[PDB]
Formats: sequence, structure tokens, C-alpha cells
Amino acid sequence: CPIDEAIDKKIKQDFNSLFPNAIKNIGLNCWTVSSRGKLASCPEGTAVLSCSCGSACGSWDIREEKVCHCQCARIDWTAARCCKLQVAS
Amino acid sequence: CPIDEAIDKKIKQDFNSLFPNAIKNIGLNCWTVSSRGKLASCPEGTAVLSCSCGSACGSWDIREEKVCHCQCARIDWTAARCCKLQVAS
Amino acid sequence: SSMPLCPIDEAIDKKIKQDFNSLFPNAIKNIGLNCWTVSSRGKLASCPEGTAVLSCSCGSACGSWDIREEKVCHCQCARIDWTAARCCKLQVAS
Repeated sequence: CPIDEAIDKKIKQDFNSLFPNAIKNIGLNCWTVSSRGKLASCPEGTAVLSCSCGSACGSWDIREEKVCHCQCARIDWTAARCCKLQVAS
Repeated sequence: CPIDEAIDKKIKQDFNSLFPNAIKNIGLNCWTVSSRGKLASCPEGTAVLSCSCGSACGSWDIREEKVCHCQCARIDWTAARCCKLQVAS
Repeated sequence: SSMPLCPIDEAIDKKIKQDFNSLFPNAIKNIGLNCWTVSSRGKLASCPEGTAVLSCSCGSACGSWDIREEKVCHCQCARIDWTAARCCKLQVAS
């Protein structure tokens, strides 16, 4: 099957040379969303990677893989770290 | 080195459009592993991105890039944020 | 297809696309998150160029931090023993 045999090999070769380059060209795009009160939400299309809280509060949980909730009493602000991937080119 | 050059060009061209398409189809898949006590670990194939602690404790460290360790004397629970890449297709 | 005007070019195009559709997912298994922590005495810890800051930790039980310029973890409480930044990048498994 010589041609369809060889074309596929050239595709595999070409792909292998160019994939890792195309993977180094993508990055993590992260920003913070902060709100007064006990909740801060990441937008659709992003993941929540961490939370931060005012008033020294280290105790948080993430609700529905979207919303940072700070647990301590009378919290003044909540912040979520939101990330998605970005092609840098 | 003729017909192979034309084919090489077509492979590279198709790759340049398919690469970005397929990469933006990948997101971060994150979840939380919690435990009573001062340690919570992420499973094989995941990275640890952050930790949370009970008792308002904001002091933590990650051991062996796997285990969240909450450092305060008082710790009711420990939580790790664990992530890996995920095709959303 | 539907009556290819360039039969060979189209046959090859479809082979390229088909191949990419198997080559890509198998190649993507080999890429992951390279994360580490950068720690410092004082109130600031920064991540190096080419990485993102994902979270911060503070000494003295302080849970209040902010990231400056998407590079520097800042612990906000009045007294802080130390500051740590969680830094990550995407990376091909070599």
C-alpha cells in the first residue's frame, strides 16, 4: 500500500516535531475576582484554583467548583483565583 | 524533493489551524480533597495548587508536591486543591 | 468530499485530519502542570517569569493575601514570619 503507507509516516513525523513547540506556546491565564462579603465567583470557562479571605481567615471552601466561600464570622471580602488556558503565539 | 514538499506544506497548514482549536478545548479540571487532621493529599496524576485549613489557619505547606500540610497547632481539617488537564470536547 | 475537484489533495487532507484526531489526544496525555513553591522571609514572594501565581500561603496563621502584578504574593497581616507563592506552568512531559 505504498503512498498511503508513506504519507501517514510523514504526518506522524511532522506532528512529532511541531507538537511540543505548540504546547510550550500555551500558558496558564489566571486572574483574581474579589468581592466584599463571603463569596467570590469564577466565570464560566474557568476553574477555581484557590481562595483568599479578609480578616486573616484561612478557612475557605469552593462551592459547585465555581464560588469561593470564606467561612469565618463577619468577613469583609472574599477572593477567588480563576484560571483558563491561553495560546500565547 | 518535490511532491513530499507540497504534502509537507499541507500538513503544516492544517496543523496550524487544528492546534489552537484543540488546545482551547482543554481546561483545568480541579477538585478538593479534604481530611480531618493536618494532612490532605492529591492523587497520582494531579498537581496541588493550593491548600485550605480549619480554625482560620492560613499557614500551610505542600510536601513532596502531593500533600497539603496545615501548620497551626489548632487544625480541625485540611483541604487540598488538586488539578489535572481535561478535554472538554 | 461530495465530488472532490482535487481528489488527491482531499484524500490527503482527510488523512491528515483523521491522523491529527488520534495523534492529538495521545500527545496531550504527555502534558501536565509543573508547580512549585517559592518561599521568602517577609511579606512578599514572587513567581519567576514564564509561570503563573496560583495561591499564596502566609506564616502566623494569616489567610489574607493578594497577588501583585500577577507575579508577587503579598501577605497582608500586620506581622508575617514568611510568605510563599505557588507557581505553575504547563509543561510537556520530557
